[PDB]
Amino acid sequence: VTMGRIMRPDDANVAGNVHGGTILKMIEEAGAIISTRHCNSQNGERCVAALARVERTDFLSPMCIGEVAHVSAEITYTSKHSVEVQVHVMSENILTGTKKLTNKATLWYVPLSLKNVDKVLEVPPIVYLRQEQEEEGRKRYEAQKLERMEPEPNTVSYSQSSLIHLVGPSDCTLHGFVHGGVTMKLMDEVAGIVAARHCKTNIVTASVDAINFHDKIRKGCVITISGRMTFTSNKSMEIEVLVDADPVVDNSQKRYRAASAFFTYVSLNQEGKPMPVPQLVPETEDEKKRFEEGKGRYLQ
Amino acid sequence: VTMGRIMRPDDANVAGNVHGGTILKMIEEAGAIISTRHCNSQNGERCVAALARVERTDFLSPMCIGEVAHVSAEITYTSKHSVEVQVHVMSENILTGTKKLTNKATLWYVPLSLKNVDKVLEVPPIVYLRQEQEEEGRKRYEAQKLERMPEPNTVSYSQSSLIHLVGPSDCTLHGFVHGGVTMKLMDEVAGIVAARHCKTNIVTASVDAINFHDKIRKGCVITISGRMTFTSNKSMEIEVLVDADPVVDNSQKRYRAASAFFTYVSLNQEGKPMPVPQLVPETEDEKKRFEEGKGRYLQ
Amino acid sequence: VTMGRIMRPDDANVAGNVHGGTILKMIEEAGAIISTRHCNSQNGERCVAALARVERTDFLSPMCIGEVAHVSAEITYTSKHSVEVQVHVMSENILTGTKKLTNKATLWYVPLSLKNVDKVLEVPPIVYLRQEQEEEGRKRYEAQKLERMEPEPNTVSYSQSSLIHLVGPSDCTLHGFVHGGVTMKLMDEVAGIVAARHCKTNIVTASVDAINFHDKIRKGCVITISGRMTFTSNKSMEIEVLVDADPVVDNSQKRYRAASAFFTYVSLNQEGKPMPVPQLVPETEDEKKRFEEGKGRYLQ
Ligand SMILES: CC(C)(COP(=O)(O)OP(=O)(O)OC[C@H]1O[C@@H](n2cnc3c(N)ncnc32)[C@H](O)[C@@H]1OP(=O)(O)O)[C@@H](O)C(=O)NCCC(=O)NCCS
Ligand SMILES: CC(C)(COP(=O)(O)OP(=O)(O)OC[C@H]1O[C@@H](n2cnc3c(N)ncnc32)[C@H](O)[C@@H]1OP(=O)(O)O)[C@@H](O)C(=O)NCCC(=O)NCCS
Ligand SMILES: CC(C)(COP(=O)(O)OP(=O)(O)OC[C@H]1O[C@@H](n2cnc3c(N)ncnc32)[C@H](O)[C@@H]1OP(=O)(O)O)[C@@H](O)C(=O)NCCC(=O)NCCS
Repeated sequence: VTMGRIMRPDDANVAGNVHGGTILKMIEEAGAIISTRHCNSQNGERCVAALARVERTDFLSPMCIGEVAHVSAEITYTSKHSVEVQVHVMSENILTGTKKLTNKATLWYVPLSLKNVDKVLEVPPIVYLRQEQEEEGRKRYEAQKLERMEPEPNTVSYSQSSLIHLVGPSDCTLHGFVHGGVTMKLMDEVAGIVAARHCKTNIVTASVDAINFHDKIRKGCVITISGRMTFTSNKSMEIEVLVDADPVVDNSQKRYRAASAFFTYVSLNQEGKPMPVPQLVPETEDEKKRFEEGKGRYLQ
Repeated sequence: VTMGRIMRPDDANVAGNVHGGTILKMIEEAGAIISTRHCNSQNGERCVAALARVERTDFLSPMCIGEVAHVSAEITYTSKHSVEVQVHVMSENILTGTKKLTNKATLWYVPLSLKNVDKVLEVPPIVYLRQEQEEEGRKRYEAQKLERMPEPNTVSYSQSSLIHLVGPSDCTLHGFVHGGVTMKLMDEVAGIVAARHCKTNIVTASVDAINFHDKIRKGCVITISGRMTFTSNKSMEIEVLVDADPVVDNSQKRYRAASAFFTYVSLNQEGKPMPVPQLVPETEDEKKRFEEGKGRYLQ
Repeated sequence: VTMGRIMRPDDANVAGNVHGGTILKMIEEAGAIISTRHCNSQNGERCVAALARVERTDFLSPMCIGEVAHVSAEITYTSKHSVEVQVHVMSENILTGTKKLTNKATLWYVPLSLKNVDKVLEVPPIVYLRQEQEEEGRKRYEAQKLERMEPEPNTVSYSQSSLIHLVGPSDCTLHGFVHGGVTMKLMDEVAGIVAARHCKTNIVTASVDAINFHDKIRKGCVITISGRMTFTSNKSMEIEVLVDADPVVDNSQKRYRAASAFFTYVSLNQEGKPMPVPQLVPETEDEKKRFEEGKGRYLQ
């Protein structure tokens, strides 16, 4: 699968840097296609790939308005029930001929029966070229599968932000449920705002930390994305984003945590270089704890 | 000053009733065009009409997915610096031929120089047919100009806020936000507040007059917070407040961009307004607002 | 240069048939990229390809919500100042594996200097494999270049429709001007409505006639697209769409005709595929003239 979009002004901030989420949403659409295709290639029961996991990912070069984003997405492994997908995102400038690699990314998709909602299915095998690929896939397939068992300025409340979104039909999969990209894009929107509130300047997504997608969200759910700062290095900003879901339609289905992530953001020079960041000053018990966990995550 | 949109599923809730804000945004785009055209018809300095006021407005019939919304927008009056615009919004069903009037609406626009930001200009005269039109315009032009001088079923249970970074397609050809973009975001919030409370399908029944105090620039992050005030047996008042932070400037401080009361209705699976769970104020300010809300609801 | 993307409910009518315009816009974005790239490949003065012409084009199979549209776009010829581009559009259903060809299409782009607005430039030569390609290109490059030196139900007023659009920044190429796709999409939106009003049923774009793009439209222009029926065969509907532009700003300039086209539309069964169409009954002089010109065009 492959990639064409020319980045419009709506894909980017006022200073013309494309939003991290904008790229995240494209990556996912690519992944979602290649994987739903292949999960129906052996012609079992009809399914749809749903985004389950995304690996850490760093934004190498900025992308700008007018550049074409190229998105190539290959399947790298399968397990019994999961599909690994790696994705490369490259920015072509078509005036100067220049190219840069913006982004590598790895994703984990899982087929859900279209007939039986919530029924996981089996992922057909893929044909490799060497064993080392399958092993490297299995080691990475283990490494993820293990980790899954495990108001004052410059203060966290000053920049704290939340956003609320009613899930519409084009947010959703052909079935009632939301895309991974729709979610990831809304998360960046929030973290982005948190970051900007704090820095009081231009900002861009430098990196995103592994995400896991716990549960589905249905059409008509109103989802709330709340985001708050955790850590600051001299030149960066960690931001915890939490995503909750209320089904308003049902009295007997109670709110739940759909997903959560840490987003790192960068300030930028009017000239186009990362600048030093105003330092976050925790105050409560939990604030320093999270600031410390945030130094910890930031190292690894 | 005429139309055709056909209402897609993204224009409407899961039950297929078009969003109030979806209509509000179409009404405004119409008003914004006709008025910016006419404010450049005598060929003075180059300007852009900016939405200053919207009159009370009630949603008469529902509009549904697949129906064509027709939006006709006529200029009804001018003052020295303002433009009255009336807008009719009519829903055609194109399977059954049926038509309904969804909405009349009146809007007040004001030309701002494109060269000189913040410089109000003069609105050319329009040609009427009778004097009674101009008088009725002047009386209405005065009438506005005078008026301008967590427990379930509790307000905190349904309280909701939304935060939006103003992008380029939100804005006018200049740094500033459309009236329709704002009105649509307000309905998004009030809509959610309403739904949280009712726990059912809901639609915008009416919107009170709104006044647009100040501009909002590209790059401003705006926060729209909405909370219930009053409940009649079958309706829901919802106060929506819209604040603006320019994040870029340290020394330009937050401000209140606009505020409004939105009234919302629950609907029977069968398609009829039904009784609403009653809001129970608790604080001083909650009963005050509940009472002001009975007061507004009468008039 | 090619890609595809998954068709959301926003890409399609209530009955889930993708809009003709939706496809037209994708075709153009593809064409616009490949051609602006190549017009800067020999590294002259910096330019942007602008859509000048689109050939007749017919919609072979319908496309539905959930299907992936694949758009491949190759350069087929160049002249001194113009670029031919052919585009294939194929619909993959990713539940059933099925594929169909939806659409072939040919487009003519022309580089305009980014520094000097309105300054046409020269198109680098392309490397062919056989001469017959270049000749077939030249014959088609001539064939176009020649042709360019030339309220009662079921009545035209009943279905007549117009739409008015303020040109925003994301409608535009980086420079002040509108995309060909933006225009083509708005034209279909209107013709689509005209068709639906008349049939009183589901409808889809069956075909579109060659379009020529006379003049540019700038950011901030308000454009009016008016559409009205001309002819009806037993099973089809011709619809004339006219596109006017007012520069409301710097209004020493008067409104101008940006472009015009005839769009043919088809009614469809719930089962799907074409039904007989209520017959249009002209009434004025000009209505029968256009009804007759419409029989004439419909033959050839
Ligand atoms: C993915 C999902 C269906 C798993 O369902 P479940 O009832 O927990 O079933 P399990 O956890 O046993 O999942 C079975 C497979 O899921 C995989 N899986 C579950 N969570 C995962 C994660 N976070 N990352 C990668 N794989 C995951 C397991 O690796 C397992 O595969 P294997 O058997 O081949 O090793 C569930 O997490 C879900 O509903 N996710 C939401 C999907 C979605 O809506 N995406 C967008 C949301 S914003
Ligand atoms: C409309 C606006 C320009 C008025 O500016 P101001 O500094 O109040 O200027 P003035 O008081 O001299 O008003 C001049 C005219 O504006 C009209 N006006 C101002 N506020 C108004 C309101 N709320 N409703 C109707 N008319 C209004 C006056 O009636 C007056 O016209 P007149 O002289 O013919 O009676 C200003 O309030 C503004 O910029 N508003 C925001 C516009 C905008 O950005 N809208 C979109 C945001 S969502
Ligand atoms: C295309 C355009 C630049 C032509 O300007 P012009 O003043 O006619 O310039 P010229 O006639 O010298 O054009 C030279 C080349 O243009 C090409 N051209 C112009 N109009 C064309 C048409 N309608 N179809 C095909 N080719 C066309 C010719 O093929 C010619 O190439 P050649 O010299 O190699 O044979 C002008 O019509 C324009 O700017 N149109 C709008 C472009 C645009 O904005 N498209 C989207 C609109 S919604």
